[PDB]
Amino acid sequence: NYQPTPEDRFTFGLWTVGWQGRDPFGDATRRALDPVESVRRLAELGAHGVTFHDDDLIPFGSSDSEREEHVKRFRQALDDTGMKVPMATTNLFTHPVFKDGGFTANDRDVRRYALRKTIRNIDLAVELGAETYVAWGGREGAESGGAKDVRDALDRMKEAFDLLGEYVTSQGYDIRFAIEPKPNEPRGDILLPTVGHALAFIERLERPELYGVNPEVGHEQMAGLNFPHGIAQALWAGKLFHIDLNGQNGIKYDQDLRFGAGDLRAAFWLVDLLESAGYSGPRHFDFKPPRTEDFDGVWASAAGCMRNYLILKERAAAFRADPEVQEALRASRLDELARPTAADGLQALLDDRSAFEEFDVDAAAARGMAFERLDQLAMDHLLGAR
Amino acid sequence: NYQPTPEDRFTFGLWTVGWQGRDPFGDATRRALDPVESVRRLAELGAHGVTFHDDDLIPFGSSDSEREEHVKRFRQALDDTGMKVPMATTNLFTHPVFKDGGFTANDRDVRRYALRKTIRNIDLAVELGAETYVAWGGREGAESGGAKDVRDALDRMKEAFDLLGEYVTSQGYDIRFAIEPKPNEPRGDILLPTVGHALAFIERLERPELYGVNPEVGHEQMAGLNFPHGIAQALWAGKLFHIDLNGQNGIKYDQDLRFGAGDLRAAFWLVDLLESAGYSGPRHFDFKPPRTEDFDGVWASAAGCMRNYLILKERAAAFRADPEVQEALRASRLDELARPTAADGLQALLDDRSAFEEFDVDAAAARGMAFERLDQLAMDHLLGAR
Amino acid sequence: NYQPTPEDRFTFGLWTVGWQGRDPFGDATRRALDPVESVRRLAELGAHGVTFHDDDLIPFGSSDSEREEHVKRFRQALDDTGMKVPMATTNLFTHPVFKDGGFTANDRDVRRYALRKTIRNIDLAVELGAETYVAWGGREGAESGGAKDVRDALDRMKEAFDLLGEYVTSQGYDIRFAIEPKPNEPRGDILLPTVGHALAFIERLERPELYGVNPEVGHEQMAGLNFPHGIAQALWAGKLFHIDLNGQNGIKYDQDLRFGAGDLRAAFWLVDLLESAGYSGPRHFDFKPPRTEDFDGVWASAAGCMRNYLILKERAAAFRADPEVQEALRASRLDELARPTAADGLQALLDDRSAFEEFDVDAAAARGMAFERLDQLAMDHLLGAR
Amino acid sequence: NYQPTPEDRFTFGLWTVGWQGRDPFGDATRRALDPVESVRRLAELGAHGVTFHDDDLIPFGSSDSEREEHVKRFRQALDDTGMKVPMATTNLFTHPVFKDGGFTANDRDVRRYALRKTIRNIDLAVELGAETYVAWGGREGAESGGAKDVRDALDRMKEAFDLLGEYVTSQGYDIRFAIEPKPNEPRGDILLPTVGHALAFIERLERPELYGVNPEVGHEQMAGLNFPHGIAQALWAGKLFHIDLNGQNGIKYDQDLRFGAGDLRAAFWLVDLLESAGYSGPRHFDFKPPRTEDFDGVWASAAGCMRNYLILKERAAAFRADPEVQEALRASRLDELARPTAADGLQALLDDRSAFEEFDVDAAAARGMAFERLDQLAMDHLLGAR
Ligand SMILES: [Co+2]
Ligand SMILES: [Co+2]
Ligand SMILES: [Co+2]
Ligand SMILES: [Co+2]
Ligand SMILES: [Co+2]
Ligand SMILES: [Co+2]
Ligand SMILES: [Co+2]
Ligand SMILES: [Co+2]
Repeated sequence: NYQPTPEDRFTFGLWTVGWQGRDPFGDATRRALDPVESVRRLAELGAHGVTFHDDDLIPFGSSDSEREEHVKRFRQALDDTGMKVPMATTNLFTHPVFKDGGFTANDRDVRRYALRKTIRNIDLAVELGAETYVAWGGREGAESGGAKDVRDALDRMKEAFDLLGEYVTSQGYDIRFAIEPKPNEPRGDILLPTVGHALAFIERLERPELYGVNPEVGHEQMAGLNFPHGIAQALWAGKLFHIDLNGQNGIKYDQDLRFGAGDLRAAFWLVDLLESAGYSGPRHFDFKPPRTEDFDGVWASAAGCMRNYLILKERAAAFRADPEVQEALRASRLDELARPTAADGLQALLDDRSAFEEFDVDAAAARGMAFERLDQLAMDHLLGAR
Repeated sequence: NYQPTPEDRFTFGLWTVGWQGRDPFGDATRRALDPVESVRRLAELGAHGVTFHDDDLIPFGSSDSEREEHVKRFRQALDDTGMKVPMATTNLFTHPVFKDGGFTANDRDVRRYALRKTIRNIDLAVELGAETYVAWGGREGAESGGAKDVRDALDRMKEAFDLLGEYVTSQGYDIRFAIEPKPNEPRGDILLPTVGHALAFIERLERPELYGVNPEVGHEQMAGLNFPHGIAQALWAGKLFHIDLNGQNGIKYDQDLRFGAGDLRAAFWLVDLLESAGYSGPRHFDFKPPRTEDFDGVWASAAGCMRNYLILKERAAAFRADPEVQEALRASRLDELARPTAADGLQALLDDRSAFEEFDVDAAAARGMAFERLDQLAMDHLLGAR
Repeated sequence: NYQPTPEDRFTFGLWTVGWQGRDPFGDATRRALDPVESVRRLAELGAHGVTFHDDDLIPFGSSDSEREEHVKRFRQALDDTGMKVPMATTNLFTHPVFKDGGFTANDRDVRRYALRKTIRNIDLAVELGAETYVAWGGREGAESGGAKDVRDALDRMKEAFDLLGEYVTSQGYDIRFAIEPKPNEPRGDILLPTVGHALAFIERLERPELYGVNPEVGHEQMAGLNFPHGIAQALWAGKLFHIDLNGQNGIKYDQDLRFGAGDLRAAFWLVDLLESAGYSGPRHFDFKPPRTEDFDGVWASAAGCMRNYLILKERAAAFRADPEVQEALRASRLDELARPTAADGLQALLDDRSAFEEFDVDAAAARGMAFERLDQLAMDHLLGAR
Repeated sequence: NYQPTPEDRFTFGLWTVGWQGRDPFGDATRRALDPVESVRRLAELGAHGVTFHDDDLIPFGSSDSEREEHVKRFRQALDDTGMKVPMATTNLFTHPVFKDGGFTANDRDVRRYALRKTIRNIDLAVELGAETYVAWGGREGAESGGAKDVRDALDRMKEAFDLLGEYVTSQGYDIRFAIEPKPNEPRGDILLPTVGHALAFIERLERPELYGVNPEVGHEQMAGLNFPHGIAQALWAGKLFHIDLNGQNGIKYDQDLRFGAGDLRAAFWLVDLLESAGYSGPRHFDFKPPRTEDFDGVWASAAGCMRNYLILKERAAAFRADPEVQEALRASRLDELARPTAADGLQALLDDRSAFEEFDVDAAAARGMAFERLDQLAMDHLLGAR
């Protein structure tokens, strides 16, 4: 079962199924895919849409006539299949000119070029219907301490994002930005390394309402963080504008495994939170079919991303709907966690002897939280062992 | 040389040199220290002051007469030595009542008690002259996904911090709060796990100006992050209200080694940034003399925290003052990083053919950043090998 | 379903369900358990047996009459329940005398005492029927580089293990040793940090046949390693004498979560390998019910260790027995991996033009490994989604 | 000062200074270097020699006449400069045919080809005077659990190494093998992930004396391990046949920073151990000048590898020679660590009441180890702050 359809809003980057398998130690293992063929294959699997970097759709250095033809073929494939383009982004990391950054390159001419390259692709993104424009500053950072003054780099990164907000406002575009954190790789340390740092940075932009985050499962896990907890803080802040789904085994190079691989229980709690919270954005996969695979394995890996999301969605819904789980959640006081601490106000709390002088600390300490019984009901639901 | 004096503003927690050596697998290796003796010994070493949790100064469950006598003896030791108390904090983690949290415990009665316990110690902190009140929510978090809804927990954590801000405002106190992130330990994941998450959270409090961060070297390193980069983002945001200095070897349990141990080059770049930025707060050590040590080793370890800061301060100042380093920083375009990208404005950037149509991308890509020569001058300065 | 019975050979340490909840930052949350009560409760859950450190069964410093009474009560509980004692071990880590090690303490008198304490408990272990005697050198190591010369420490560690082998041989005992690696915690680095280092060390003991490894899920995961791969290398070497089962979330402090928690897919592949290989030793749990729990939560957490093993055993058996998986394993050439590379011999390989001069490297490179389809069949079996 | 000369035995791989800067997310930033030019530039810096993979010296797929000309030009550069070739190795990782491994590929034809490719380059290595032949099985491993049965893969890896030992013995060559562990990257988990696993594996080869390890600083640090401790265990086993020197910041992708970068104190203790132990092999750098650099930065980064080794060699020698350090080492009982525990024998230990019945455990526990004073003397020596 678990068959995706376009109504599930699953999307994939052209660069995901199109990854040719080159890595730090290895040459390509697959031929390049035409974006037209990836749109057709993904639609056959039940995807809703695709996303692109500028340079995935239009080879870098293309003439205007070449650009127009690449976009015309791609639009025909979208129209032939009903696929959408909800998100686009800029490649500010592959070309050697970006070796020290795009928006925070030490060279000022490079920073200006990075902005012009981004702006040209925002116009194209809006042409193709994108609602979200992602920015992953993979080259922003350093391998050594003297190379990059981070307060000056954050001043340049704020100027860049502010200028992009002024551009979209000036054009009357509805598109919003989603900043994608990553802690390292390819730079030794990347600026805005986690969801928290990106959220904090956005609050200092001139028009914060135009910007949110695009967290990626594997990126937060490369810092050993809890990805569902970081998504909860982004939702709490109203800033989950987009999300990248994949798998990662803890603290390593960015593996980009299919979604559901890597930390399976974290995938379960992530789906439980997105579905509980009513997240309505695309369920986007930023993954790489392993370079061991041929094209049949590429499409099997892409299909597995969607299948795993739909299995986990069913099991998380059954967990939350089970009367036995609902009783366990009240036994563990999840209902009390959702009640205000002191709606009575500060003076009432200060005058409340039950909160201090007559609080029986030992009786409260003795009360078990019952978290292990609750977690084994969660395990039983995930494994289909109820 | 490298002799600290009280003018260097070095401070230590009572619980640092007073740690008796109990760990997950081991009993105490040292007897308890009277706070009066730790104040006298630290002052002899050249410290400026000390800090405390409530329960380090006044044993938990003390009567009012016992509380008054503990505080009177401590005040006499401060007066005898000239030591200050710049910071205090609450212990919301040791007693079993806090096993699921203080401010975000699922039990509402526990959350109210945690607030009352904190408020009682804010009054004492102000009595003793503290300017900063730290909050390390070490028990806020979870070992399992169903135990803690993080959006509800952040709602409780905001209510708690807002009530503390209303209390200090109502009393006319000048004290400010500093939230201390940690990614895990003792909980499997701790809420507000990094400097970024704490900065983002503060922006949603009702009176954000009252709150900053108290980052700790080892805590950000437990997530594999670059501690100088996170301090730069806190400085950029105007939120470095306090800092905890120690050593850590990467991604492990919290080691709390003396400052300068663990990642030595990160200690160098940290001191370079604090001194360059003119940070004026205490240089506070939150460390543990290893449990292998006797009391002579406790004081040698405390002395080493201050010595290492002063050696690194000298070498970072010599690096920044060296004409050869200043020329290397211009060769690596650190001066251009500090210039605005587009003070000419968005329309001028859009009309600038030198930023796109006539930008020679290959000539810019060919220009080396000269970062390795700059970093080996930094290495040579740190090692005294110029 | 998934009800364990003593025939499943599940065992637990007294110190697991008996953990009182003390951690680096927290006091006990549960009262001490009498070993007699833990034997009765574990037997009711379907355990096969229990294991102990000397000091869990006989308080440190007990008189001979106290020792005899503790052992007599424990033996009565074993006889009343039918529980076994397959393994015992020494506590060479809690008492402050072991602050720098037992067998590799810098103090020679401490090393001799550690050996005498171990030998006294080997005699008791044999009295109680244990076949395996574990040694976890949690204090062997260092926080600083000058404190511990590791070649001298390995010379002391080999002398200690050789003397223990001479003792068991001299007594005619059948018991064998199992060395338990851990990479860090409580020492900053622990000697013999992984399964590989322990296996390599054993090959240099005088009677290597007497020693194997007791790997623990969470310990290898604290180094970011693949626990099933390390168990495969221990099985390949004939050295898996015992195993400790629990859960861990990657690279952190040792969490000791119940088995099946932490890395669930690694738990699946571990059970698949132990069952495929016909491992016949105890399935021992070295875990800690979280300190949030009361005693009801302790027994629920212990029950969950066994339940998760039995669910994973069923799903791994169904995976290996499924004709569709067997066809996928041949499509991925798992059958060819198990065939000798060159049973024809070196000269035949050198003379084989199909291995070099006429090997079509591009045709072989083009053949996909089909690993993603195989892994999604594994995912579907684990989740009960076939 | 700190000028290297060929007598310091510093060597570099052609692929180190020749790295063109391609990474998972980026195109080359530097042109290819002719090996003749790298030999000349490295000799000018004071290197002793160079090392190569087959495919660095002879492009893959070269004809015999092309092979002969590449080798003739390289030999002329060695003769012109006096540079040596102490080590060579095979590239069994770049070409797509090795996407699932060389020696442990699931495809048997690939395993046979990997052996033939290795054997052809052993002959060339011996022609050029190499004493050590490295094997880094970077493709041996898996991203998923069903793809690779590790006991079958270890059987194939032992067959491969045994056949290589039979080949060198049959030819009467003096060359020895050095197996290079790495825990992950490019495979999700690599087989023989650490020094310990490689040492353990070697003991099961048919002629173990022909094989040792080639540990790399950054590889063991990618598992969070202590690299000096792993080198000490390799020295203890008599198996340090070669070593790769570089820098790494903990648990991340393999950074290959210049030696002395990354964990500086670990670099200090490594040099102290190699020099103390009288290691006589090459001091080989396996590093990558960052892709931010031009060729001037490549040679500055290479020069910095050698400079940092020579600074650390001076400071470690001064530490060990300082009478104050020698007194601190006796205060910390490093002398007692080097004395046998029980040269009196097992029966004497059993009859020694001073080892048990009359051992004053509390007096021994009270004695501090004085490790912090010793470590701050080490810090002071490293920083030139005595
Ligand atoms: Co990624
Ligand atoms: Co992404
Ligand atoms: Co800490
Ligand atoms: Co702290
Ligand atoms: Co453990
Ligand atoms: Co264990
Ligand atoms: Co490397
Ligand atoms: Co290497």
